[PDB]
Amino acid sequence: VDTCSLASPASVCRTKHLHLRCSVDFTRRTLTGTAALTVQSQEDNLRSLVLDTKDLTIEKVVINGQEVKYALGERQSYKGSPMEISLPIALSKNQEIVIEISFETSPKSSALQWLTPEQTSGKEHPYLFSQCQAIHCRAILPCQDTPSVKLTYTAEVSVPKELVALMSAIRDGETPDPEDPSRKIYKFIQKVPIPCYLIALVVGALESRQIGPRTLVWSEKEQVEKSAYEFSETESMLKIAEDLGGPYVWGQYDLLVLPPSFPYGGMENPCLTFVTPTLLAGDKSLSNVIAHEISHSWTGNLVTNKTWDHFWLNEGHTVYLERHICGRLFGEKFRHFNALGGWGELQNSVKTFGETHPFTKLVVDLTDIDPDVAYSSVPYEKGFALLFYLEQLLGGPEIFLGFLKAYVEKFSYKSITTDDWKDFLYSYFKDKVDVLNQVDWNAWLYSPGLPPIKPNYDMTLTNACIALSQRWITAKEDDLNSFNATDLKDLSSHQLNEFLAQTLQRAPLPLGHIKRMQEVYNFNAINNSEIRFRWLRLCIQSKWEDAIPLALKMATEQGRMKFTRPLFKDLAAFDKSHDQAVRTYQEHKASMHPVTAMLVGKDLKVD
Ligand SMILES: [Yb+3]
Ligand SMILES: [Yb+3]
Ligand SMILES: [Yb+3]
Ligand SMILES: [Yb+3]
Ligand SMILES: [Yb+3]
Ligand SMILES: [Yb+3]
Ligand SMILES: [Zn+2]
Repeated sequence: VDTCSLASPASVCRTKHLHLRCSVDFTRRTLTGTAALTVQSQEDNLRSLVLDTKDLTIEKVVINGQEVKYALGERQSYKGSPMEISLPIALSKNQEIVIEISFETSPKSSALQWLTPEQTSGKEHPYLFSQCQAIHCRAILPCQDTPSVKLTYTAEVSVPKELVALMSAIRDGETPDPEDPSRKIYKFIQKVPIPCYLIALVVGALESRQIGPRTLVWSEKEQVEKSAYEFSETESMLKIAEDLGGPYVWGQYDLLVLPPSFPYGGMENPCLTFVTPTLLAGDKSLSNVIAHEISHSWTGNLVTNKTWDHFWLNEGHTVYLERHICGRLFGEKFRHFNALGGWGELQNSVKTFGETHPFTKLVVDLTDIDPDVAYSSVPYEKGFALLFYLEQLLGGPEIFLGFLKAYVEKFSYKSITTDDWKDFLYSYFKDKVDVLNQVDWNAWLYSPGLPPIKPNYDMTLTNACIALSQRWITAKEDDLNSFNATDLKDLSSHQLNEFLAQTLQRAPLPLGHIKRMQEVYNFNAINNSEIRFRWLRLCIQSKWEDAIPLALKMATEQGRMKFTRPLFKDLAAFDKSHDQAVRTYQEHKASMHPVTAMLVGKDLKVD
């Protein structure tokens, strides 16, 4: 059973299809319409069922032309309120009915952010975007809000005609709204069965540019040109991924480049990947995020975690695939560079939560825990570390990629657990059961902290990063004028980034060191969001007062949680900026993304 869901489980009934008819109301900040759910009974004599909801207003439920009885339980925090629906007649096993629920979302739906015109690039129009992973789809529409159920869907969305609607689906046309001359209806169809967390909607002043045979980039006009360039390697990445995982089954692969308050680096919404505009470095160096989202078209979207306890299946395999894409593009030495950097990130998150903290476990029991609170890089990097370790244990990347593709085929269109994965691992590698049996599975899977064994990493591209970092860390005052802009001359931006990551792990540095570093390297002027992020953290943790406005500015002028949360935490920990940080959070809170606002509030202990 999915302990994050209050709905009837898949053993009871299964949603097979959703038809959403809705209208996006910017004045009231509500989605209004009808969710028609085709539900199939898995049990004899089924007379009722329960759906997840969250701050939804139910207008009426209709099954076969007649309204039926329903009730809503008490709100269980982030889990929302269970909705019990009495069926007009009892269903046999495998029998299907269509349940048509009329509803309105609340303006505070945790799935949605409503932007005023001033919160956009163009400043003339409002903007709406959704984000359902993990369990926010219930805040959009009634559903079995669990990844253990997969459904196709169709949608018709009415919006002000000056705007554009897009969804995680194939575009299926547009018409004027028959009921409203100032609106348009955009139609969508998703023919591949998906978990409902992959449902997504955006509505705004969007423009499109074609950058591949199956890829348009969508954004506000201000960001389109930069985006087309930044993500120009998307189709090449797509093709590599198809080599690694088998055919792309989803048809289109479009990119949506959101406004700055989008909470994630990317979200793998099918047919339409969402991405932060903070990826726009100007040199494509952050496009590994694109590789990542692309990889999810197999690991996650095709093979899906059955519950969020097994989220590492989604993220670990995807990062594994992601780094293989980067490796094929730029070389095995680079794959190792990124992999080693991943381990560095794992070190960090483990130090942040603490080595006994439950959230550093690979498999986590999320019964009474908000997935948003448990979210971290642990499932990504401990997950990857496990797979990278197995690769080396079992004969190398060629052999382990054989397993990956077999795994994807085996479980395509299915929802699985960590046990299903490991069972298949053993079945695939049945000839090496004796090596597999030497693995500390219980430590790897269920113990907190760093994993029991570190993989082997090629150091070639990381050495120059380490050397420069160690020079700065061991440098005394009379060494400072020995640093020179020429230190950076033969370093890629990745290497710059890794140098800053290495140095940050040893923060703080003396104020004098930090001030010299700005003098000779001028990271203040760097556009790269990752680099600027680590630099500003280094500055704030080194107590440089001058950096406070820049840090506050980055934390608030964009909203990627990866950046906004640690910057706010760093600012709150620095006495000179503490009250300023908390004050800035509270002035911006109402205009922040709902999830981000919640996490930062918790991070700063503002209640
Ligand atoms: Yb039953
Ligand atoms: Yb029966
Ligand atoms: Yb304003
Ligand atoms: Yb069509
Ligand atoms: Yb098993
Ligand atoms: Yb010296
Ligand atoms: Zn991912």
